[PDB]
Amino acid sequence: MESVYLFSSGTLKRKANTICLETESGRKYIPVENVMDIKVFGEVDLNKRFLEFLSQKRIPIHFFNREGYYVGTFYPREYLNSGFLILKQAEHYINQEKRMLIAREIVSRSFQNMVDFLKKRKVRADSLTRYKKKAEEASNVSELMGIEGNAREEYYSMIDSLVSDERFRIEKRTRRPPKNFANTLISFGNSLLYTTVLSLIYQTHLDPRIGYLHETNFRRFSLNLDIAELFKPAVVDRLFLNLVNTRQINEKHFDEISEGLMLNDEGKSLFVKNYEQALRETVVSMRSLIKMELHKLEKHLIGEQVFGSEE
Amino acid sequence: RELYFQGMESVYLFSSGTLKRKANTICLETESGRKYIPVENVMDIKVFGEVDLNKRFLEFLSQKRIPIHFFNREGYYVGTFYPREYLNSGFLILKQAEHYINQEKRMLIAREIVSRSFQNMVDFLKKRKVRADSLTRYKKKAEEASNVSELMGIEGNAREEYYSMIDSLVSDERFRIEKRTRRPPKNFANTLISFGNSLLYTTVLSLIYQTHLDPRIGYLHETNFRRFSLNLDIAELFKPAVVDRLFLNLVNTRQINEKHFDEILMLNDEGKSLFVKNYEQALRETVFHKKLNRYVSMRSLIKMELHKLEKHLIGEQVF
Repeated sequence: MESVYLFSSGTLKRKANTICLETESGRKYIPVENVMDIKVFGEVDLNKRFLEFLSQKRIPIHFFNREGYYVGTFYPREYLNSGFLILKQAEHYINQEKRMLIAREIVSRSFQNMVDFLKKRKVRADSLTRYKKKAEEASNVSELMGIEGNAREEYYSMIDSLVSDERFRIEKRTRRPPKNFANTLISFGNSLLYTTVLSLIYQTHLDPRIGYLHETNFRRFSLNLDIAELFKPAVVDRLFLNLVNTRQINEKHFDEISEGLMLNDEGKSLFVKNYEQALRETVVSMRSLIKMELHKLEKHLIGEQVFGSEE
Repeated sequence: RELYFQGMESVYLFSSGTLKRKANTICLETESGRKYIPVENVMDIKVFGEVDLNKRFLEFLSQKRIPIHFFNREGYYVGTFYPREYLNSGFLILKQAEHYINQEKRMLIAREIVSRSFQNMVDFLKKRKVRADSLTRYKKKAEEASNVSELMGIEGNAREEYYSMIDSLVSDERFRIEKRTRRPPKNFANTLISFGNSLLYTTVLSLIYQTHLDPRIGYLHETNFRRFSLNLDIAELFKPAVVDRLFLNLVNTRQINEKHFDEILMLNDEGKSLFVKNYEQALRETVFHKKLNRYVSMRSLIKMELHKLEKHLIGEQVF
């Protein structure tokens, strides 16, 4: 299935069966047949009937503001409903041991994906081992989240080595507004990935509001944040290195506005193009891989294909 | 001022118009007036009308961490706009799993369903001058059951006995229920009861989506690979007052009769429309509730029962 990006401003409405964007120039027609989700970077007006249409065609829509920051998602009514699996997803959260199992699995796979990302490029990863060891010794999920963060930070280091352009380095991790080039790209890519995983969760019986590594408070989607940790090297990080090495993205692609950096229309479309094609890549697609690990979680929640060992 | 409400607020918008951001507050622009909605105490917005909005308005709600839920004409839930981060939604899914996997807590909730279902059955029969005493044995069995599976069985059997008593109110025997089981016989009455029940199930479901409850976890019914359970549980309470009252009234006044059915056995489109309109009329019909000492619509009664479960789940006013 395909992911639709709208950078142009206009009005969203269903035409017959299709989505139409009416701009101040002309009409853009996008067919819904193959569409899994929509990402809106432009300024758009829409009505509820348009949302009802998206809901019936099972297409979520993600909204980004002009600075390129993710504001939120319209999540359609779930068409995949399973009492048992939802029950299992929740009892696996409220059970402290079961929750720890899943969370540790998430972290463990994140670390290995980081480590082979680095080894694939013939970079010595030899650190992160202390973070891996600190991860096994942890007694609770919260400490695990902090360890995962410090490991990612250290791994972002060992990345920058292999970026020539100095000033195009991560330095240290910046939010909320990215304070330089690298983080702007990394934050944007991560965002695209969060929404991607989110759209994919919608294609399963899982509820995106219950995560494991990231605590479930009901202030946000969690599960998509958890799963995204696995795929950050393969999608975002390879994209970042590939993009900055070929100099396809340059200083012309950032705007000094906003007390920090934004990614412009400019690099947004370029980023989106490369990012997307990164999702079609195959041994099965990257996007199918994300769905597969979601499936693997579901198999786990109901007792098939356990993580770790039977105790 | 008389009453006071403690917590944040759910804004229900039934009016059509345009949703817009002006001040640090938002407004609905219809023709004629502007309806101003202060956001300060609002945790979420539920839109039943036909509304226009843009991304700038969504950016505002996102900044205020206020999600907005969308519902269609009939009030069925289409979807929600969730901000990146939003105010605590009070979503009860974890509390629900917790009272399901604990057999004592599950029993307590299921026993509540059965208890009320039985009393509603008895009241319906006594209002119509029919003997309800046969049902007493099932009430006692329900009380002595220590397993939920046993409890669903007892409730079903009670229902079937109840249905046999309902048949004494039916003049035309072509329209008698005879026996209704888990696989109902093919005849006029069971075609109606099945149809009415399905409508009720959908009604309870859409109302649950307007709450903090998740419909996929039930209590009296096993939570299994079935799509929705909780709606089935709650519907057990309202089957007499909505479905059964409607069934009797329609077949005895011949509003529904043999001209409304086809063998390929199903209710034809005219028979469906007549039933649906009357059904939708039933949900608006008001009955006396002595506990509040007022009259409420049946839709409110269902709403209230859902809120009762909500309060039970969080420990406030446990059953």
